[PDB]
Amino acid sequence: SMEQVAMELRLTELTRLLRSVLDQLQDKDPARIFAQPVSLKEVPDYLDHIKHPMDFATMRKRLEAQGYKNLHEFEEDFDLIIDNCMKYNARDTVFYRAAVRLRDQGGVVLRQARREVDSIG
Repeated sequence: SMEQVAMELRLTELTRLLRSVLDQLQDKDPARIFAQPVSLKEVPDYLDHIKHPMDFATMRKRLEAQGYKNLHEFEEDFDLIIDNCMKYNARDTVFYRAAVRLRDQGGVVLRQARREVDSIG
């Protein structure tokens, strides 16, 4: 149906805008602390602590399969990256501090993305 097409075009356009959001969030992580999954070979206990691991590579796979239906879904995954790191790592660590900075800087970006998603539809 043409209706099914039109819905697909909207998903595609949301995917475009989410890719640009994702690029801009990832630039706020020049250290690449959140670029890849935590390795279960190097933190064998990770899954006893963290139930839903997340990282920018995993978000990017989902994005390219058009797996985010709305901005809320995408934000949930971004928040997992931050929130998981702030639980596993202590306050005095380069990891926790990197998550706080990514959260603060990412807030700015997400605030305008929400306006753009509402604005364009």
